[PDB]
Amino acid sequence: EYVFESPKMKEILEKIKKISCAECPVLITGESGVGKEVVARLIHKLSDRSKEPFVALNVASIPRDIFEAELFGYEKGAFTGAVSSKEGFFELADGGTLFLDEIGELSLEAQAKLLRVIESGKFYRLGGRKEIEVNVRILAATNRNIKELVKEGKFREDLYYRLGVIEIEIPPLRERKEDIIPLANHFLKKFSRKYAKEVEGFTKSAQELLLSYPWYGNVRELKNVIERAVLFSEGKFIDRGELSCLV
Amino acid sequence: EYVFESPKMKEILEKIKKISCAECPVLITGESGVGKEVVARLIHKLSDRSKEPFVALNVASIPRDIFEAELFGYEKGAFTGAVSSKEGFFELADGGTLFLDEIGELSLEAQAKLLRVIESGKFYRLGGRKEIEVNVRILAATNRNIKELVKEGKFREDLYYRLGVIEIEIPPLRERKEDIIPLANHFLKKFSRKYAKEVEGFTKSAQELLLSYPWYGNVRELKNVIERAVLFSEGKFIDRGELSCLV
Amino acid sequence: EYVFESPKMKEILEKIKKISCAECPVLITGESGVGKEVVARLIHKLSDRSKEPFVALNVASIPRDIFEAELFGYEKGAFTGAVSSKEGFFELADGGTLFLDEIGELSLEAQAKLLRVIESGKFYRLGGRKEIEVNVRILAATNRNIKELVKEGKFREDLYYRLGVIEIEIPPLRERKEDIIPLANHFLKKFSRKYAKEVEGFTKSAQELLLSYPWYGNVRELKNVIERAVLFSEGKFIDRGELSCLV
Amino acid sequence: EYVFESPKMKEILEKIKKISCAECPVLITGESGVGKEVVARLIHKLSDRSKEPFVALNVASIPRDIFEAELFGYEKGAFTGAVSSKEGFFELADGGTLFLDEIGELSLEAQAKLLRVIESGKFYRLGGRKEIEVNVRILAATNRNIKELVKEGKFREDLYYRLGVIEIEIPPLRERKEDIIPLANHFLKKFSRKYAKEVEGFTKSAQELLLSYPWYGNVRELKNVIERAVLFSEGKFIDRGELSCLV
Amino acid sequence: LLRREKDLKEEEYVFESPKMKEILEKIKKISCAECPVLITGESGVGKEVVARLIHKLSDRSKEPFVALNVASIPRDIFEAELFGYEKGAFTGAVSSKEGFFELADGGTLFLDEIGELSLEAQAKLLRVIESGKFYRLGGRKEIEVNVRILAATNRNIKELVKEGKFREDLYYRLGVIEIEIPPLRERKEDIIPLANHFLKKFSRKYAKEVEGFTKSAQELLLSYPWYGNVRELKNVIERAVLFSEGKFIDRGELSCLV
Amino acid sequence: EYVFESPKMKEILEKIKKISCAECPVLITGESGVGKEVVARLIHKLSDRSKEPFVALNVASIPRDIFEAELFGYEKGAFTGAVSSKEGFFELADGGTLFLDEIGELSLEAQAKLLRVIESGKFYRLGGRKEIEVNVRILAATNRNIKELVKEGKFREDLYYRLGVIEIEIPPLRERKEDIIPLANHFLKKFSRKYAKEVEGFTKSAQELLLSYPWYGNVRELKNVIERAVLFSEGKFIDRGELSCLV
Ligand SMILES: Nc1ncnc2c1ncn2[C@@H]1O[C@H](COP(=O)(O)OP(=O)(O)O)[C@@H](O)[C@H]1O
Ligand SMILES: [Mg+2]
Ligand SMILES: [Mg+2]
Ligand SMILES: [Mg+2]
Ligand SMILES: [Mg+2]
Ligand SMILES: [Mg+2]
Ligand SMILES: [Mg+2]
Repeated sequence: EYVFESPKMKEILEKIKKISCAECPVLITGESGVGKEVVARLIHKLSDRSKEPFVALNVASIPRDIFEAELFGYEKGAFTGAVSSKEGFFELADGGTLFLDEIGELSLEAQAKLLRVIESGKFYRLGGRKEIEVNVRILAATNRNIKELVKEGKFREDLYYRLGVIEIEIPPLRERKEDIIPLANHFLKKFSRKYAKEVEGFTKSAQELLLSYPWYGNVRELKNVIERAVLFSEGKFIDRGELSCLV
Repeated sequence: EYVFESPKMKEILEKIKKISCAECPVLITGESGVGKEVVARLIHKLSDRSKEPFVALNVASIPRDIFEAELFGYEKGAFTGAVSSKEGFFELADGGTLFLDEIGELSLEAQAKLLRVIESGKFYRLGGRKEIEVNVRILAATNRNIKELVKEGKFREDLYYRLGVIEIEIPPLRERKEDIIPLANHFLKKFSRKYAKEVEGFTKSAQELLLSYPWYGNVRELKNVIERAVLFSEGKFIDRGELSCLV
Repeated sequence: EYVFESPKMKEILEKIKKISCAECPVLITGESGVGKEVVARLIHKLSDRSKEPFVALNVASIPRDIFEAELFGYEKGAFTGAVSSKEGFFELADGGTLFLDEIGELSLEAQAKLLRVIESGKFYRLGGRKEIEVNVRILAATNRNIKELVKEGKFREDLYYRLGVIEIEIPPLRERKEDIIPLANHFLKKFSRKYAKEVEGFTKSAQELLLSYPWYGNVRELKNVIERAVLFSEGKFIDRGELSCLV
Repeated sequence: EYVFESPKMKEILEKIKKISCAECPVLITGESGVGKEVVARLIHKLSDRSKEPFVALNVASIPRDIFEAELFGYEKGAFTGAVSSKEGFFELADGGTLFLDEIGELSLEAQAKLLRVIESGKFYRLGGRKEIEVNVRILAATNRNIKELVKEGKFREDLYYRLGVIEIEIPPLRERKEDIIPLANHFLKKFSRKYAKEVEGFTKSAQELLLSYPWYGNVRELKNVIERAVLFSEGKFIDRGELSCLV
Repeated sequence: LLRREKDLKEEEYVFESPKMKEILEKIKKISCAECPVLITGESGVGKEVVARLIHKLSDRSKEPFVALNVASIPRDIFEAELFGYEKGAFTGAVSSKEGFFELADGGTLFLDEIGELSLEAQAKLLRVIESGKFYRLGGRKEIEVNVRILAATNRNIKELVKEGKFREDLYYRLGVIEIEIPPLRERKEDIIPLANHFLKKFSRKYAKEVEGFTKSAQELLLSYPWYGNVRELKNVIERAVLFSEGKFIDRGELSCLV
Repeated sequence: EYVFESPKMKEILEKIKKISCAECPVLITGESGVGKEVVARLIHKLSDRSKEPFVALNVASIPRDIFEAELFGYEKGAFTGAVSSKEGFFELADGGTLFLDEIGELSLEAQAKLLRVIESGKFYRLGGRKEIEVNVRILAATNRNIKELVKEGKFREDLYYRLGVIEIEIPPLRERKEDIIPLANHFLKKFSRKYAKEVEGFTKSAQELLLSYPWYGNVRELKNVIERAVLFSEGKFIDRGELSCLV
């Protein structure tokens, strides 16, 4: 029910469908709020692994101190914790796909811990003495410029080229004008339902404006703008005037 | 109890009643001491959740070390934490409202931690392997210009669009002259009673001064000036002369 | 046992007596050694709260790391913190008065933490989920000019309006000529007693020069100068010569 | 075993004996190696506390992170302060004398922490709820020009007036010619004893040179020069030639 | 065979120079001395060797010799690893721990690359160097230890003092005895004996047939103003032996090295 | 299985064969991605220690805070953190060979710490009082010309003399014409195998681009472009079109 229109955005859809079967690293890039999360969620859904669990993690929100332990896991006892052994996030995602959003904001110290893990697909639980092997597809996302961080010495060069084997860029909305209106309508359906309103669609006078506003917040800002409009709506349609106070 | 007399403020008064039913995040701006907290607490009382918990947080007062742990919560066995597991502030506010005050003073590193939590209402407990989802309405406030801070790279662009579903600016007092006297009189009533004094109201010449002093501290300054005035009053009324030493 | 002889100090002394019933924060300013500390104790003794605890604190002296914990207090578990629950200085002063000297030396980042505590008198213990409310009258003092610093952006504007309910400035010593001699005798009386000397009073020639001194160190400097002078005293009276080497 | 043959140092010696009874802080200044430590160590021996504790401290050797803790002391709790409670240096010096060497090397921010402690002799232990009071004589030393530092804003004026009750200036060695030879013989005595040598005294020509030698390092340099000579000595006396080589 | 290993006779060492011969004698005089020593010179001149030697000829030769790169100590634990620390006062460890100073008690302490220290860091050592006294971190008992200090730097230290880049008061604590090591280019006599010594060592390890140098080669070595000094030589000789074929080395083999 | 064709690449292999017995540090120079690690990795395989461990490390990438700890290792405690004892990379490489990558990108300050370690192979564990001694062969790499860099004061002169015994450069690619083609095919074999593809070899049209030289990223770019090309391959042979699409 989602929207893929325009020559630019439709082209990406083909790329994704072909790599659905692949076991190899993925690097997703673009501004935040362009729909990168949907794509990340989509690759898993379209893959040979569609029925398995999808584990969402906000990286960098993990403290550096428990990062390795909280991720890879630990056994019973073994450096003053609990009594019983506890699974790590990788083993829970074993056979599945793990999505790390905003990887580019990760600390230099933490990257090194997962670094050796990337190539071997093997690791040691903290305090565990038996090497474990798991099968996990890695997905990554960031709203920032990764190319820059490497040049600034803020990002390891070797990690970029390992994850950046395949790189998929999402362009902003201002470079996809054809996609604007169909999306706006999709949100109307959702918001009209939520707040139980009588709204149907937008007047043409309103529609012309969206194209001239170069949308710095992309999809994420739009979704918010519509939600505002539906709430203050009176009739079933929204005029340019109701947007004017919004802009 | 609460005072709104003004063109500017009455417009806002209407705005709140419509989102009383709304489930989405709110971002309040204005100088500090214009009543941002009153607005935040009021939305809750006027909403359908008015009977549920309301959690007030300074968020600048939170220590960096426990920031992650004290917020989301943890399961027993996170690097020798306690014995027992403890819920987080998000879980405590479930069904209720969570207010993050003076958010604009937060460091970029910390802002990012909150990213996945706001929109999805989902997160992971520390040491927990089970994804938790809770229902909490989020309000935020700051006394600085956040739109400018983003442009200066001092505040995350992606976080702004998550909280900024609704944006409400509070105008200063000098742009609300009609609010001055009602506010001034209301504060006097409580203080005269509290400190058991004989004071009732203001002389005409005194009232004229309040209108001419362009109030840089806004409403918060007013309350104090009356409190200063009430304590030193002799007769039942306050003249312009008694204010002269205060201004 | 305290000395107030002067037009300047007697006027202020009256103000203190009038606010004895008031429950609100006070801001003391002045050069170092002018008695800013004395007033803070005096307000307490003359107020209705005079019989309850008076807590003296160098706020600048609080290390940043435990700054939050030592102030608000904490529950048992805090990253292997203690065993037992412990109250903070705000809770310790409940029903009493809390005196923060050198408020002006705090970093902008740290000041932000104190905001909700000052006005609401409310906070959350560390690891505690129940909002606590305390009753504390706040007294503050600083050797800096706050009105200037705010304009220089070196001090939070919003915090000033929270603490600044009552503002007391106080003049240096050179602008109080009447206090010099009465004070000098008290210290001489004190030190002659302490150090068992034969000294009684001052020669006429000595006294005239002393009054014409700029006194950058104010009363504290006097106390030191008398202590220095008494030790080297020979006769029962002190001449201009023993003081002359200091000026 | 200490040497004072100079007119200036003899006057100071008298000055010291008169102030032996005082309980108040002393500030010693001068070039390094002029004997600032012997005087400080001596005053204790001549005071009423000569049998009481003498605490020697390099305030510069205290690391920034525990500066607060190592000084005031701490209770089991607080930091993750492990298990045992520990006294602070101030509690250690109660009834005794506290010697702070190289006070002049403190960072302006750090100076402020000890401020209330110096004058009041009062503080709170870390995690402690009972105010502790001690009676401590404070001694301080610096190799820097302190009068200058205040004027440049590099040293707080407020601390100076707390510490600066008694100020003792030690002149360099080049301004005490009378002290040179008596000192030299004493140093000759010790090293001749330690290294079991045959040396007795100086040639007439050599002694003259020492007097014309602008000692920049003062006594500390002399001691070293003597130590070199005793080691390399052959006969019972040292000629100008043995010194000519140095340097 | 590899790098003796039972070291009967010997690692030995070469001193044939007038300057170095004079310095060797000076050392013999301080064998009884308990006082700090300051060694200066270009890099690779044997400053470490002298330091190890002063220890060997002293009365403390049988007691501990603590070798330390001070520059390598982290700023954060610098105070702690040095003076030592008690059970608390950090979030450090559990148990109390001795410092390197307390470890060298009765012995000799060698501080290498002292000249690279930051002014903030130098000030901390003051009471410890001259008085030999300090307080352990979190400790309330004043500790007193007996330690002879040796120091080294590859820079000009008097210069640093005059430039305000090195604390003056500290200089007079360490600088009781000061030893300036001249470079090799000012010791011409040491050149040939050294090269021969290195050649023999490497010939054994890497089993080659080389014995000595041609007359033409020796001339070049003398005209090479050795900016890396002996350390450069040791490397240069080691380089030649591996690539050596016959028993002698000509000037041609050196040209690619210089 | 490594590819050496060009005369430059073939001659160097012979040089190594002679020094296989040598135990001394090595200095490798050339552009990034020229095979410095492979040359280095081969040397180990050819050495007397070839059967012992080989430790690869990027030095410039280590964070300053843990730089010392991860390198020398540490005993339990002696740090704020670190429950567990840790071997260092030096001790981990004991009896083996240690490869330091991108030394030329290392901070000047960090270089000074390594001095005694390189030549003497001795150090003290962090918090350990027992001296550690190891037998380790040194390998070094840089993307810059070091002899020049020292003269610019960007690299310590004394450290160079430790690593710079033998200096061997490598041409990037452009002076090796013969190595280009054999390499590309070698990867096709692995990548066709790894991802189970139908690919066999390259068409003549593909090769024409390969002969169009300008590889600014040298060999490192090649491996990635081929890895990229194989995934996007359609037929059993690859035309210029999938390669043309990148650069
Ligand atoms: N047969 C080969 N195929 C691909 N790459 C090779 C081959 N032989 C050597 N290399 C190159 O060896 C290099 C090893 O990395 P290196 O260039 O030493 O690191 P840096 O780029 O940091 O100098 C790789 O970049 C790789 O391209
Ligand atoms: Mg995202
Ligand atoms: Mg607020
Ligand atoms: Mg004060
Ligand atoms: Mg001193
Ligand atoms: Mg050296
Ligand atoms: Mg490399």
